[PDB]
Amino acid sequence: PPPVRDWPALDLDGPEFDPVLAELMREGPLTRVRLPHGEGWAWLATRYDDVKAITNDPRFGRAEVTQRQITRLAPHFKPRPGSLAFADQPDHNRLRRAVAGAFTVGATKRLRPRAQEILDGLVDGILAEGPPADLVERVLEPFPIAVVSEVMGVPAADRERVHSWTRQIISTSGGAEAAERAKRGLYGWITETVRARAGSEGGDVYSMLGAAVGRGEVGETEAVGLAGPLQIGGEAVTHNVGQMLYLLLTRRELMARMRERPGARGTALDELLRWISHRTSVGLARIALEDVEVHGTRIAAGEPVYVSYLAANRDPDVFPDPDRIDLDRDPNPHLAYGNGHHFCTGAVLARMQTELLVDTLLERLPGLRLAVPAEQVAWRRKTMIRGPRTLPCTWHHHH
Amino acid sequence: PPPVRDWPALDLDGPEFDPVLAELMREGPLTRVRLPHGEGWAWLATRYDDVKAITNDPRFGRAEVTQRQITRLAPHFKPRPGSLAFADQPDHNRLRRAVAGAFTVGATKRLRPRAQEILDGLVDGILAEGPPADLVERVLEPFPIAVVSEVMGVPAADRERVHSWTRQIISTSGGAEAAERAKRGLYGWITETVRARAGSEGGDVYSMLGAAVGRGEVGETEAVGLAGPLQIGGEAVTHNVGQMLYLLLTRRELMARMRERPGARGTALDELLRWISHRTSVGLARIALEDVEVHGTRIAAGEPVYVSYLAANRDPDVFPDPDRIDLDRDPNPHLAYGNGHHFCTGAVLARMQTELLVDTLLERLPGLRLAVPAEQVAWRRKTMIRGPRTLPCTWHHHH
Ligand code: HEM
Ligand code: HEM
Ligand SMILES: Oc1cc(O)c2c(O)cc(O)c(O)c2c1
Ligand SMILES: Oc1cc(O)c2c(O)cc(O)c(O)c2c1
Ligand SMILES: Oc1cc(O)c2c(O)cc(O)c(O)c2c1
Ligand SMILES: Oc1cc(O)c2c(O)cc(O)c(O)c2c1
Repeated sequence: PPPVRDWPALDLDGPEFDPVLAELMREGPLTRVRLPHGEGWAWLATRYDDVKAITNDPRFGRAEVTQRQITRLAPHFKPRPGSLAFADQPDHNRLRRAVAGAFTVGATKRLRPRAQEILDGLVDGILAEGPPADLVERVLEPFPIAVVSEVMGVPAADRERVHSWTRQIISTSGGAEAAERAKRGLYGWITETVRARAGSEGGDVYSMLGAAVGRGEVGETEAVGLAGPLQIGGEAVTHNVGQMLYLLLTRRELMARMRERPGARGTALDELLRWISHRTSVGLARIALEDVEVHGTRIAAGEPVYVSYLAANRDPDVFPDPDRIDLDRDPNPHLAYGNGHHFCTGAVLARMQTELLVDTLLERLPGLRLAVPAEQVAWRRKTMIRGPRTLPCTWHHHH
Repeated sequence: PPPVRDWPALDLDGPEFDPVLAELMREGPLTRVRLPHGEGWAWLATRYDDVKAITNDPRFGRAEVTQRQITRLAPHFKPRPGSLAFADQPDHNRLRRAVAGAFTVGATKRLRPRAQEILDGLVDGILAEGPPADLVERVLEPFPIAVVSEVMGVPAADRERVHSWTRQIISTSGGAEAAERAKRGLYGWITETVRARAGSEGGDVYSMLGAAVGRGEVGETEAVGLAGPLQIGGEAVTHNVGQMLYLLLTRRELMARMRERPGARGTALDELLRWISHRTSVGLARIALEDVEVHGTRIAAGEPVYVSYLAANRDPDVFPDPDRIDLDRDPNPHLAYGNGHHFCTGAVLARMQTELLVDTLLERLPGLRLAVPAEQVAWRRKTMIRGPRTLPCTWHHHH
């Protein structure tokens, strides 16, 4: 049994891969780690095959972590009822039916036109005002909030409120209770809205979920836990796309490539998803229910195991020159959105948003580039999801 | 003619009546003043009868002011086309018809129910969080803007954007170049919104304006000047009511009076409007069109003339014991909203908003009191409209 490994929190002002995670990947296909909080240590799969396996083997459960105190990254751990993250079959499957409808390819394709309009409105704004604009605050943050509020079914009279609440994405940590405050309201709002819509025939989430509730498909107690994440999910697109524009803005070569292929940015966008370190460490562990051996390691039942999709995505035996950014990279089977039934509920929704963002920004902000040195862009700290806090930009205007 | 009097802008942290305006009021009915900017001096009428007459006489025009550089309180003066303020018959009339229908008594009543729910939501918020709350930022600031964006007809997904921009009201000012930024965005949005809605039946201001534009009744170029003031006109409510409450929170007698007369606060709200010095100095002057003589004084054609509704409102001959906040006051024909064709377009809307705030706040926040000593409440400086910048309050919460 390899020694336990201390794994601190990252303090790097950039997209660089975690130096301490680089270590463990070299230590062996399975390691034991001690995160900033919680008690004890946990296993960590680092290899692609191992990662893809664990994540899809019924032998490991998520439900059992709620009932414990496995070492984690977050200081606090209070799992809500109904969260897809900690639901196992047949529960994970049940809860999913009350919301997955509005997250399908077809529902995303149906949503695309409206989304493009919202994005274009935010773009008109920065364009009317003139050249110096913080893209994060003016486009990356609000755009995802707005599109998702469409998917969720947020009523008109409450667009501003839910927008403002959700805008508790924080500048980084601009408030401990100041964020609990926003969640407090939002969650009171959601529980109510689900009560209303007891049995409405709506394709939007807040109706489907409502109906399912008033029909015992998913009675209350599971509302917030099921809808909270989705309603707040947009923030994930804000950071990730934030990282992509940063790379584009500081690596002129990539920007070039991206501008040269309108209509064929697919592989480039997938190469960015693979390379970028979306999370700071590892989260959402799994519990080894009935004693198992992983890649030659013995994992006794009851012991927690973390998987690193970031590490997996740099698997030498799966992605040659894994550290190099390709953009044209062949099939590219990255695990950015996870693997299994816990696969990202918003994978497709998030991908369509990323596309509009990259396409609209390159089309409508010519001469786009950092308004200040890269070194001046601060990065989020003490957060699960990595990303730039701002992205000051300039672009051509008038002589 | 009387000597030219220098009337500086003043820094008064409280609702006190402008002292220099007090000196000017006893110096006689028609004095001459020199405001901080512009060129030369201007006539100033202080008597009720003179103020009402001058304000209703066709021999005084507003348009001509747009061509001159009359002494003024504002550092820069750049009148926009389509402005009711500076439009004379028939333009003023033509402009008003295109938007006035949304500010009628009947329209306000129809709006009332919805305004109440908006206010109740904001109040739910502070009640949920607990006592310490700055009434200005949490209620008086957002309430007016929200109701006015309903009256104006802002989408919903755009509301959050309009408000953010509209906040070019800030606190005294957060920046000049920044203010001319927020409106660069807001006025671009207004222009575009109006262009769309070319053919619209809508009751909205934007919609009605767009139909008038398309019909060439008040075509483009005039849109921003006409709608701009209305879209941002809500702050007038934010600051006037801020003064009302400040008086209630610092003068027990007043508070007890208002709390003991629910359903009959009518004369008390009017007395506040009369007493409260809503703006600093005087603002929109008129040009003498055909040489006139007022209250004995001869004003040569071409000379500018300012009137003071605040001074008119303290006329001993019309309001015995003028400086005493009486309430219960008989007719009380105060001119807080001006008089004549330029009468406040939003008089009724503002009044309805004021009735809801006072009523809802007194009812929903039992024991409402300042959380800090009065002297800690800071006041707006270098600003046309007067008012408290914040109102930290507390109220009965728990055992
Ligand atoms: C491109 C940005 C995004 C990335 C990279 C991403 C990535 C991921 C990953 C890796 C997981 C699985 C974690 C695990 O099980 O260990 C996940 C789960 C999830 N994501 Fe995302 N996500 C993104 C955007 C979103 C958005 C916009 C939403 C909401 C509309 C969302 C909702 C969810 C939910 C609800 C889960 C839990 C699924 C379950 O376990 O049943 N994600 N995401
Ligand atoms: C209780 C708060 C308010 C007070 C005390 C007030 C007072 C006044 C006064 C005294 C005038 C005349 C200025 C002059 O000619 O010297 C005026 C004009 C005007 N006000 Fe207000 N107002 C208030 C709220 C509002 C609101 C909320 C709006 C927007 C819906 C608004 C829109 C206007 C417009 C457009 C004019 C110019 C009218 C014209 O010349 O045709 N006001 N107001
Ligand atoms: O709706 C929530 C979302 C979260 O991310 C939460 C969290 O991270 C920690 C908690 O203690 C919570 O209670 C959380 C609640
Ligand atoms: O509701 C969640 C959405 C996500 O995208 C998550 C994620 O990407 C990684 C996690 O460890 C999570 O716990 C996530 C939870
Ligand atoms: O609310 C305002 C918006 C403007 O664009 C203004 C302006 O351009 C010139 C003025 O003198 C103003 O007083 C203006 C006031
Ligand atoms: O265009 C204006 C709108 C207002 O609400 C005004 C006001 O409230 C007070 C004034 O002295 C004004 O001069 C005002 C002018």
